[PDB]
Amino acid sequence: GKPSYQIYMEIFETKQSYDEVIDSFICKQRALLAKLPEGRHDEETELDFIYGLMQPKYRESIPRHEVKTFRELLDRGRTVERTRH
Amino acid sequence: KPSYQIYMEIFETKQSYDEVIDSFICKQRALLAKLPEGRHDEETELDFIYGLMQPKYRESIPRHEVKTFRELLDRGRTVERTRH
Repeated sequence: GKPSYQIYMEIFETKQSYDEVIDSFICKQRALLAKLPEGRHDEETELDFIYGLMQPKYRESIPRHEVKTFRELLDRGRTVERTRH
Repeated sequence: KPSYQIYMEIFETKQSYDEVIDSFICKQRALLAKLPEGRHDEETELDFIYGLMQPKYRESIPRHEVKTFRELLDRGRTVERTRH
């Protein structure tokens, strides 16, 4: 297969692209996060991993400290995308 | 210190060419410790940084053969002593 350490390398090499939507990015990251050992990380941690990997428009507009879940994060990210076409 | 920036630093800080294992692990353990106490076990902290090492350490030290940083330092010193 593929060992935990290589997954972390993939997670942190998988940054959001300049035209990639938040729904796409979180799907991608959550799939990798699921290849990790079941029970290791809570959602707060999984959010910490990836928050800095989002594209700049989302980090400027969505303070990490205002989000507690992937649902809360997706909702604001879609909100971000729906205001600039 | 916001956990997500620490993680971004951890994985932005790969071991450089000719940087010895003590130098690299020092650096990372400093970052690993800025995280909330108790979040990660040592098995996880090794997984974080293991892929960040240079090829000679990974080529010679299988991740599955170390359980602690001390075991990692000891083999990493051995790798460096093979060329001294």
